[PDB]
Amino acid sequence: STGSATTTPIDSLDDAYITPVQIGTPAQTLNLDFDTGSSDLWVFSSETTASEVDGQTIYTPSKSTTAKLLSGATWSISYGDGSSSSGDVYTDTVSVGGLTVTGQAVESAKKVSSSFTEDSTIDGLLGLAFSTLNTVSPTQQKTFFDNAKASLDSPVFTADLGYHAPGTYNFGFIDTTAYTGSITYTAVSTKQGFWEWTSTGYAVGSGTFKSTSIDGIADTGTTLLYLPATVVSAYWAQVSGAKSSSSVGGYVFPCSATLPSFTFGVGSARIVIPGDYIDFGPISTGSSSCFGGIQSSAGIGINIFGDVALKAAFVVFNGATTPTLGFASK
Repeated sequence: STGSATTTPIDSLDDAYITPVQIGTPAQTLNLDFDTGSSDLWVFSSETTASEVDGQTIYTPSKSTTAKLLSGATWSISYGDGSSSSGDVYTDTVSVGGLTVTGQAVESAKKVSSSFTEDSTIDGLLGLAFSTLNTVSPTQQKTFFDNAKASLDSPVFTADLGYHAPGTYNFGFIDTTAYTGSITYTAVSTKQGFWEWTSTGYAVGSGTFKSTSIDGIADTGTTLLYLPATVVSAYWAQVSGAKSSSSVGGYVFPCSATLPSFTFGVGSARIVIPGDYIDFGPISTGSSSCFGGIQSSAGIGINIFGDVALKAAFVVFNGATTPTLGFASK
């Protein structure tokens, strides 16, 4: 089997992307944030504290003839941005772009933190990291991909995120029309439960390439590119008027400035992030100070190849017995 679904930015900055997911019978369609950095499929629901729901579409398991309580199961997750959610669990039929999993754990939120309430466009998350990170207790649950894997034509999914435009998540096949050149594959460590890999270096604009190992995660659920402070400083030093602002919480730059591209290494291959992808607009409405899309990972504890980086590539998440990651230009 295969599946193919369009993923759409939630706003004009590509702050996140939402993908429609059918849950239950008859289908209830929710727009979920596909997150290769976590492993829980959780949704706003009829069980979510009323004061914490503000515009989201909810899953109502009582209206689904295929929903079954996963008795005794609870879940609770916290994300890198300090947001969180928790609740109980049902199993139900979940379909993404024509690909159906029966008996998928659908984690129903009883509580969500303010960041989720305040984002009316995201109805929940669909985790695509390794199932070892799943938070369901007492019985850890499998991701949608893990459940689908054996049925897929090939045990892979791909992320083709758009810049200020829709893109595509495919399951079970590689669309050879969706990228240019070849796909370069690189080793993955699953030891922390992430799609963790090692970039071979970087360049800033037309500058020479610096060969250096950068360990990080491919994370569709993180907006920006977070890299070591040395790398980030080298980038912003090439932008007139750029500075790191402790009050704002990262590098900012005047919008009158031209942003150089940023290149990262995948083996001997190179992915070029255009300068425009690194502009996240005014820090506040009307401000002349713009927020940068490359920021320091210092104090996160891991480097994160978030959407800024991934949307410059066609990315293969290869879930073969030994997982690997593939990157192509597009």
